Amino acid sequence: RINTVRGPITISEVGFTLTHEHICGSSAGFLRAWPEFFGSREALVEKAVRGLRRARAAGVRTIVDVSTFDLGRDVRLLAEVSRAADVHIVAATGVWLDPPLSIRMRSVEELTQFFLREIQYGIEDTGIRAGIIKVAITGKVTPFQELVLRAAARASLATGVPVITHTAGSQRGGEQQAAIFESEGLSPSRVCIGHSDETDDLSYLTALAARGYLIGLDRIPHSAIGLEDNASATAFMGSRSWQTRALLIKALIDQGYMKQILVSNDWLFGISSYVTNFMDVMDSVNPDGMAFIPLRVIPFLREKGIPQETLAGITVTNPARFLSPT
Amino acid sequence: RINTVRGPITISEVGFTLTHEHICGSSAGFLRAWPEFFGSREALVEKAVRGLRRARAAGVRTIVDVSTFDLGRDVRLLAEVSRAADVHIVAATGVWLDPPLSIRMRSVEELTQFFLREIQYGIEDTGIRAGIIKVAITGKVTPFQELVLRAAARASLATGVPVITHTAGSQRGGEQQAAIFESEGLSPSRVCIGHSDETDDLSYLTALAARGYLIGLDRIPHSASWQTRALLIKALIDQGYMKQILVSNDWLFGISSYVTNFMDVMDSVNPDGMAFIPLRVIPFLREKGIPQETLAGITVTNPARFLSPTL
Ligand SMILES: [Cl-]
Ligand SMILES: [Cl-]
Repeated sequence: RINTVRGPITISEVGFTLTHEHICGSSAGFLRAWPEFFGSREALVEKAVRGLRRARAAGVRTIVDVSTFDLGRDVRLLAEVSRAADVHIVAATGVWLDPPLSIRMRSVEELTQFFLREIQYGIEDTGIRAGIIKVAITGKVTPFQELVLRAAARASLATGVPVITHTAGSQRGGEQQAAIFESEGLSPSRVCIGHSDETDDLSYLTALAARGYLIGLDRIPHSAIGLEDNASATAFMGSRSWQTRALLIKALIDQGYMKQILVSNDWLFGISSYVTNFMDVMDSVNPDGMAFIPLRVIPFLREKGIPQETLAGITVTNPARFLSPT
Repeated sequence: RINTVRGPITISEVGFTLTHEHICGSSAGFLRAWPEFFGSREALVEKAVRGLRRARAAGVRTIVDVSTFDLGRDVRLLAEVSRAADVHIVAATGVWLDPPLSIRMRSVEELTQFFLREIQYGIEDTGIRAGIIKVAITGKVTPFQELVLRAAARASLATGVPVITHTAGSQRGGEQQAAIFESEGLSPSRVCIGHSDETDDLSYLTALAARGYLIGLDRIPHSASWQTRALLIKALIDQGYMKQILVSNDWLFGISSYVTNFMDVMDSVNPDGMAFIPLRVIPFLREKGIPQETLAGITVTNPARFLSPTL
């Protein structure tokens, strides 16, 4: 069974899944300390409920919120929004790119114990258990990031929950992450190399898929095309069109790796970890929010000739296989 | 009146005050996410209550917990420990040395609003209002630290609450901070230049004191000698600056922001904890001939004048 912020669900209940999302991108404790940065907590909840309900109308049944402790994960927020939108949310453990000292001073053994607490016992005092481990790296894996990857591998092996990654500031990092994961004996079928739609290097994508990794083509709506005079948008969202990202889905299908593909928007309903009012910039690029995948990318791939049951396999079957602990 | 984690108190209730302390040195949300790092939340509470009760029995009536959001300040922990030990605790706003992105991406105007929120409205959803602003800087003030210092001055100017600082990685640095504070129009009498016992340059400290800054001699037991640091108190008294001295331990009862089990190292060096100032430093100064009344001025009068909001 798969643990969600409302409790455990069966594989049949997962449905159409977005595998790389967030309710809010923040920092530990920040939403509780300065909710007015988001207007108010109540406003953020309203926005996320409206957005998740729109995604639900368009067919979404589950999202994976990959927010870690250091990205400000507030599981009580996740649960409130999941319940009011009536959309399943899987919560994450792990470490993103902004660990505070209390995290980045820890050893691999200590990190392993922290992840196991959040998966096996619960997050904070809530009893809500994580269903995925998120890890993020920078171009060249730092010593501390290698400790995070090894601890993630150890926690996945103990619990069966999967690991999802991404690399910042580099269009490729999967080969370096995969080498660490395999040195710990982790099966590639437990790992999603996230944000792989940041590159057009098909050789790199196919070789990872061929080893059994999941390929997260999961920032599809992120494009600053038309926002050239806004340098902060270009840096965060890139200069490649959503179509260019989506066609990587077609390319991996066409090479026989339909079962290795996971798709998402990498959206959120508030963000404080970047420049002020960046939420408004993202919203102006993609008014559809989390509904971008079902409403625009799916029809786009159908128009290019991909059969509907292959798309159903990518959006339903693959994420259920990935999330189910094994 | 002075805001504490149990509400406002009058100056006369403040009493003997330790001006630079912590209950827990951590990171935002960490005690809530991994209480087992400290054994348990219950174990940290019991340790802190015992330690504060020991300090109270040695004469302490108030501590200033200078822990900021990014040092893991948990005002509900502070309120629980304050009530159990019957020691007043003043909580802090500001920014320490480990701001997360949601803080260090912010402008001076945004940081000002955040500090004002914590002073004027309350911390998180608790209604507990900060009574001091803490700012930490490193050797050569960074552009971000300068924004923090200016936001601190602006919040102080709007509320009357004082500012305490310190420079990590150097034995001086007060002049850098003073220049920024004065450029904002902040009175030196609202500012304590903390960790000033880390230098032996007596002429540097005397010059700051003559400009009206408070001098925080507040890491005395971290000589790991403490007597030499404590003689700086007598030296500043002899220069005529008794009214400008604040003394403390810079102690805590748990710490996760450094190496694992550093708390055990600290406890082995200073088993007196927060009672080190009243049990060791005060008798040392009296034995060196400082009158009782001068010691009461430093430990009672100066902190109340500093903490009392003064616009
Ligand atoms: Cl992320
Ligand atoms: Cl501090």
